[PDB]
Amino acid sequence: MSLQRIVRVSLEHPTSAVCVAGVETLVDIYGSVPEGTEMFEVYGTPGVDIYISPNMERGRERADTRRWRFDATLEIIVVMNSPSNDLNDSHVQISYHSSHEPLPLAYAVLYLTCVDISLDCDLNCEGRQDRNFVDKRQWVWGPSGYGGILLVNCDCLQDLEDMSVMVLRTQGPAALFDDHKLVLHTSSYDAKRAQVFHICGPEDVCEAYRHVLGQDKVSYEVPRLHGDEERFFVEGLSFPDAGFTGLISFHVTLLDDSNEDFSASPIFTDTVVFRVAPWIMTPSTLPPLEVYVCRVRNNTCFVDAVAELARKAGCKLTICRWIQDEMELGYVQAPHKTLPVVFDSILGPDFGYVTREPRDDSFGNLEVSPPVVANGKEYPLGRILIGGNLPGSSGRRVTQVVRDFLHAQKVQPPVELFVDWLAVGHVDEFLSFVPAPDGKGFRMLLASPGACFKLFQEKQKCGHGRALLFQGKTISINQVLSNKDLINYNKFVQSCIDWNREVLKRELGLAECDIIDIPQLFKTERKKATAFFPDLVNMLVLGKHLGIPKPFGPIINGCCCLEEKVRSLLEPLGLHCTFIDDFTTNVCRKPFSFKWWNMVP
Amino acid sequence: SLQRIVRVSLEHPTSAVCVAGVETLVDIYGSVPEGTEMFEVYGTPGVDIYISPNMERGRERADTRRWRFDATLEIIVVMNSPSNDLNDSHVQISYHSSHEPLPLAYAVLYLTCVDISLDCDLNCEGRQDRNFVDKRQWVWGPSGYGGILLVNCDRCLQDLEDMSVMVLRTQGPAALFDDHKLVLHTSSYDAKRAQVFHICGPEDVCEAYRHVLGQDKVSYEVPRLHGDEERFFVEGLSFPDAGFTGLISFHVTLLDDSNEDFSASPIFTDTVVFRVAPWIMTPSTLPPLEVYVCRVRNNTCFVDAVAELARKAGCKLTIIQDEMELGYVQAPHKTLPVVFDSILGPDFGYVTREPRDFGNLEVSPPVVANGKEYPLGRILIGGNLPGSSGRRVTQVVRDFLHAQKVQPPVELFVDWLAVGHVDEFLSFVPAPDGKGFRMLLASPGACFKLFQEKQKCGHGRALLFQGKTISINQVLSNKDLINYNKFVQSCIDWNREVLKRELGLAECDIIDIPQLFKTERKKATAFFPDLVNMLVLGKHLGIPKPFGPIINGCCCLEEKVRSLLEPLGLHCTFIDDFTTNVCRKPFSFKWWNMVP
Repeated sequence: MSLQRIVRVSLEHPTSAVCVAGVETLVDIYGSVPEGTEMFEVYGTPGVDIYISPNMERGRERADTRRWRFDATLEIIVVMNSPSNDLNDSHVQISYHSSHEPLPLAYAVLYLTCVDISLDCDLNCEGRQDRNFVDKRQWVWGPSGYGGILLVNCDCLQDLEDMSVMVLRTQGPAALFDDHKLVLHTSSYDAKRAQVFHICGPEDVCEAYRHVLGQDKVSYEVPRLHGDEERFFVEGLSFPDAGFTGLISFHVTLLDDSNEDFSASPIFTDTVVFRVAPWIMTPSTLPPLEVYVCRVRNNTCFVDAVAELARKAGCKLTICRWIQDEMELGYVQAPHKTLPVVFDSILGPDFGYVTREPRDDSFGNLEVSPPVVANGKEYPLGRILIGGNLPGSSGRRVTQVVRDFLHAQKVQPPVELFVDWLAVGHVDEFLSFVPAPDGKGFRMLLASPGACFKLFQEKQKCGHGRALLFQGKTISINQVLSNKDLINYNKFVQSCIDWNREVLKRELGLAECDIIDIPQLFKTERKKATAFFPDLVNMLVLGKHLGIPKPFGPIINGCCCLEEKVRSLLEPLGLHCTFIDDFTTNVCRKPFSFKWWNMVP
Repeated sequence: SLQRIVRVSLEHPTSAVCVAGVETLVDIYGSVPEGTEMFEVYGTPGVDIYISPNMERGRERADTRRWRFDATLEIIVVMNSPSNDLNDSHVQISYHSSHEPLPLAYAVLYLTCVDISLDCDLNCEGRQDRNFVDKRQWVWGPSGYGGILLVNCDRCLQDLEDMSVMVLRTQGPAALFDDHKLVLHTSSYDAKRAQVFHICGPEDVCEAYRHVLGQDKVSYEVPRLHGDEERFFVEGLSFPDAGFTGLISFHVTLLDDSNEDFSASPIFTDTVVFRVAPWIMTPSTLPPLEVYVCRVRNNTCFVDAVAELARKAGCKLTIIQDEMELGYVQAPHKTLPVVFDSILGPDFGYVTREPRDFGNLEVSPPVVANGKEYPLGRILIGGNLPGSSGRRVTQVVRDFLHAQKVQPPVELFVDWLAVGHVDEFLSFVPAPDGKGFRMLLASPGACFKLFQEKQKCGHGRALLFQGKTISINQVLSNKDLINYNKFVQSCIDWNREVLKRELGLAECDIIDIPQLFKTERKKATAFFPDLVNMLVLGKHLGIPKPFGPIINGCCCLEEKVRSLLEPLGLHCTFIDDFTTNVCRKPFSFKWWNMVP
């Protein structure tokens, strides 16, 4: 649209120039006009649209139908929308006229060769930005955005189904391209984070893709081995980190090098912009696909129970140093493919890998919230939850490189949580998310010593104060309620959880009606918190199915009081509760229906 | 919006610390009494108690009525004033039944109020009325706010005039602070790019400023050595680069560590956010302050002429321009000129970047283009052709300039030149009408036209280089010279179109200065002294004297450039350089008001 190029003509000899199919050319004179010039005419061959326009005013007016009065502020604009078949097969002639001489005072001839040069990719502009207004040099976020998407499989076999396509259309006379260079280039910065293979030869061969744009390879002269269309495959090599915005740009430049005694000069430049697909976490509220477990010779009942739960949930089960402590499952998305990526600090053919080593703990310190709205901002991919450490602590629970990575994804702005009060220190010990039909589409389950205190008091006042826990050393409800140290420590734990409750309500925009307090007691090991009875909140969420650790609570009228309380709290929301014996894992999930490129961060 | 939950027990009194601003939700830990139907809430003077449904907003006073018991009701406690002694305030929740006259049970919460606030200069004079300022955010634009942090050196006698102040107000009972920690902290990332010195003792002493937040020092327990106010001085250590957004954050955290058998727990956190002041270039259209020259045993007339020009322009003269640029960093309390390299230090900062293995850099006056507004102008970088082996501008410098983010740069085509500087063909002069300036471009076509006009007027035999000499006719009839200058004109036309597009310039904003060229080694050098490569001191212009044709006793090229530049109020002086850097005043526009 806005591209225009100046080409000057000489009265003493013809000029010859190359023009691009889209770009319009300003045709001015190099030197004085004839002596008594008062008027001028412009003529052109079929296919060269000529227009007159004041240089101050917008709007074009046709030129080849009238003799115009000479004005220095008038611009002649030439457009060739169609490429040329032979060099200089079109021309323009400016004739200068006086009111006295019948014949023209002087001719100025400009022969033109039209070439069509275009570098394009998959811009992902279905219904987001009305095309023909897409600045190819930009990548725009939001539902009104556009731009190329680039995936990253690992941070030379047949694995190009994840690479992005890049088409270089160069339609023009062949002879022109033994005089003019076509340089595909990229910055030294972008070269270290992505590579480009040009296909040269049969498409079926695996080594026909030549490594043309690499780590030190920042420029490459493109040979037109396939006529007027060359194909490149772009492979992303780095995820966005603290020092990488995620944008990768490639340019094509046409270089006039015809003048042997002069220097080469640019004629045209086209650009495509790829953004690296961020790594997105999957909350518990998403549908599962494959559960991954690691078992031993004695853990043969937990696996049977989790397999039964996966069967009832439609999910599939696979068996396999921990898959839930040193390993996280997320996904990268692109219009043509969604690839699950593992983050580490084997499990599938369609699986990518990413890792960051510290520059100098466990991944239970990382969770993710369902989509929320808070502080006016909308988080349609949810927010990451990072259990940090208290200011001034010696040990660090999450390395700085992982924090930088998660913040550089920026599609799930993280929230720090207080977990130093726990023995292990995982957020799943006190926090969970389950699907709910009404409300915000889910419920946030928080461990609550206060809820268990209230329930035990209610059961004691109902005469069942002597019911025993750990029935299937046992302890009664009365002995727990009368243990002053236990109750006071659980009040402290309740306040610790209240801090996180307020933080989560503020940052996730949650209301009290969105929270459910699961009764859960704790004890001290060692000056930190561990579960008194098996942690009910640290459950497994497979859609509407819940694998809840069996608490072995008091037995009243032949039913576990804690199991029945958790049923009373969770079943009216459509979930089916299963209590798994773990006293005697990771889930891969489906991507969000919301596309991350539609988000405006 | 901050709120903190504190639970009370029916069997024993609870005790808590509350922050002056924050409101506390007071709930019960455990069941309510047996036949509870109503409740009352009472508090000491200075403890505002409110009742509110947990689903609905809006508070209602609490200590004037007996309410019906509802689990969804929240009791909110506010203590806007600090306490003098521990637990000098208290709240009492009494539970009532319609049968027992006396309350069923009391729940007592003793409260001690402390006031903790970490503040800096938020720069919110008339942009945001400070009641909506999120201290955890730094917002660009004319409706923005946030702390500014300057950088004096990017590679302790009296250099605290450039550091930013940071006040920690901690007003409360002294005993409280032998049980609770005050931790001032920052990330390991930000710690490597800024430092913080706590002042402890007399202001006149040089070693009273203790290095408390450093490169590996990411946390520091603050002693209340001055009562209820501690002072810290923050010094920025790094400019924004490709891997640094320029934001530095410091937090204060109150840690309850009273429970010996339990773990420490957070109570309150406050934050201040500093942004590093970007490095801003100064275009030729800004008023000069001090010209800097480097001389030799010869060239004593050029220096005298430059001194006369500086004198007539009000500027000062002191005794380069390559591998060295002069810009400025700005903050509401100080503007410091910073030199970027690849005499002394009176109010002068320093920055350098070594490659990972400056005539090529200029800057435009403020412009508007493509809908965007560039009130600090745009940087102009003469780059290299894509297929060229050598690089004229290193990648680290490009990353630095793009990270400054306040003058988005524009690449220019300069490989056709022998040296390759943008000032060889490009200049900016102030103009009264139109926009704030005119863009001077070297034009072989203009000189061709002028020589043709002078030849048709009979003066075709006037000789250049008179005061080796060549006539107008010999130049016009030199076919190789004219063709090469046409090529040079097209090379400059490429840059003209790029500049018009990226700077939003019109043809009426451009002036073509007649300038011929010749070939040194396949590249371009000035035929006669380059007229466009001039010195701009306000309305005064030091133009390299062209030894062109003399017609009627006056140089036709000098008179042509006068005809072109004097009707704009400029005064032209032609200095003999055939036989420098300028420090300028900052933009009136403040960079923090820009929205990039």
